[PDB]
Amino acid sequence: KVFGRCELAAAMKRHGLDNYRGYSLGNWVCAAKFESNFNTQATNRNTDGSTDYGILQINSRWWCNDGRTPGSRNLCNIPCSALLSSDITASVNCAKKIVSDGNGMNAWVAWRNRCKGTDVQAWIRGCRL
Repeated sequence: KVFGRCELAAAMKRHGLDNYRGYSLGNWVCAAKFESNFNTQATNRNTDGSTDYGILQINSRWWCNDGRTPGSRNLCNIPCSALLSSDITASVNCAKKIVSDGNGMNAWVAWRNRCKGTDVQAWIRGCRL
């Protein structure tokens, strides 16, 4: 599914990512925007042979199992294909462990390079309240 901006902010809020580990909702929406363009089905291979999956481009190296990534830790105890669902529950549950692993949202290099430092609340503008 390709999420609308406000629609994904809604889902993310309801699934508890707003202020999760100190990161406001605009931060999570901005990172989904530049990781996946709000598309749950987005998959992108990395140069180390692991692949990134879904709305927040969660890596098969540490977090989810895809079978084709030697060394895979699968710390979210999940198949990577489950991160591609219409319902973002699993991607958010896994994201909560990644933001907590020590480097915050710097784990998302798209968030670190684009979003971090910027006006991220622009990403929840006009959205219902």
